[PDB]
Amino acid sequence: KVFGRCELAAAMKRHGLDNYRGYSLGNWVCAAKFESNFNTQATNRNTDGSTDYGILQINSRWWCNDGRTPGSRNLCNIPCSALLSSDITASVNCAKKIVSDGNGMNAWVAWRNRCKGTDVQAWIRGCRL
Repeated sequence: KVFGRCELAAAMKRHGLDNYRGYSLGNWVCAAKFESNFNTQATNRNTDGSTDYGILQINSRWWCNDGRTPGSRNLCNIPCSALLSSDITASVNCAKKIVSDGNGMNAWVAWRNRCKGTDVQAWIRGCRL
């Protein structure tokens, strides 16, 4: 599923991401834009053999099981396929664990490089929340 901007903002809010660990909704929408272009089915293979999955490009090295990342963990206790669903519940739950892990949203490289310190409220402007 490819979400629209305001449609994703609403879905994230419903699932309790707005202001989670102090990050406003705009940060989450911004990170989703540049990680996946709002596509729940997005996947990307890394040079180390791990794969990033879903709307927030959650990585198999630590967070989910895909059966093909040797020596990896599955700290969200889910198959990586669950992160590709049209329903974003699994991705949001895992993102909450990730952002609590110590480095905040810096865990998302695209957020650090393209969202951090910018006018992220622009991403929720005009949206009926």
